[PDB]
Amino acid sequence: VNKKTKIRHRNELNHTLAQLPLPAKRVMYMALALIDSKEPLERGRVFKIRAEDLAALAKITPSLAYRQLKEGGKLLGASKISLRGDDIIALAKELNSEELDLNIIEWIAYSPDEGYLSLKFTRTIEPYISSLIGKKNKFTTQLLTASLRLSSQYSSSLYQLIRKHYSNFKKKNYFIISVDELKEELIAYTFDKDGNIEYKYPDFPIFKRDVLNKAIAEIKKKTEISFVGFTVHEKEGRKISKLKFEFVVDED
DNA sequence: GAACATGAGAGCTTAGTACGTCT
DNA sequence: GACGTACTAAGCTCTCATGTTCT
Repeated sequence: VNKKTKIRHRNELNHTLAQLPLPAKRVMYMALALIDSKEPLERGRVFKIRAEDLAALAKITPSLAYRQLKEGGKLLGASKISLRGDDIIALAKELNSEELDLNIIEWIAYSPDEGYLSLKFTRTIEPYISSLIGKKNKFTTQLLTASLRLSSQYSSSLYQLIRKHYSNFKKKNYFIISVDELKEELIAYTFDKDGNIEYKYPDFPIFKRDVLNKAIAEIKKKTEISFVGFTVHEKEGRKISKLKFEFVVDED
């Protein structure tokens, strides 16, 4: 509601959001837009989400919004909370003979002639939006309208990460991160039938070009984040190990 | 040489459009 | 409005290719 709206969730939830296909992502943020982040949820609480509002907010033709809503709804239905793994120690305790379920969604339905979707969260997810207001750094806040406009898995993830690291509330913010921790943050990876990781742009200069730049481009182009740059932070002999990202944000 | 920065693009998937339709 | 259809732009992942520097 309105265009300077903010959504807020526990840091522990970032990875789950990053995993979501763009459409589900979209419906998820809309749902959060509807939430007073500081209070509990009525538990038996239903969220109508309207393609109309999506469209207006994401600057997308309504036709698409209808599609994306319906589809995002399906996908969200399937989606689970991605927890790893001592972070699961937290959750278990927080939430306390019955079982642990990691679905984001308890119930969901599009209304085919009616231009909207309805939705109900599971108790599990609740602690990730009902959120005793300190300590400030347990949380990520972002701008709903930026979140919605992004249209790239990498773009979004980067935007979130940056936001996650937006502590100062004044001019120049920055952070250090390792290439792989980044790739993990961006979901620039896969697996397959063997267990372990498989990174997506194995040789950096190609990664930098096909992911980091394109990404940085679009953020600058579609968001409040005014400047974003990054530099090699530490040696690594010849190879590249850690980047320092800097960024300023428009308070407008 | 082993690491980077660049770029054109192949081949294939997804995000987006215009536009007709019908109370 | 709330689509469905039919098409285009844009996005993804990896590969050839031309060149530069590191330390």
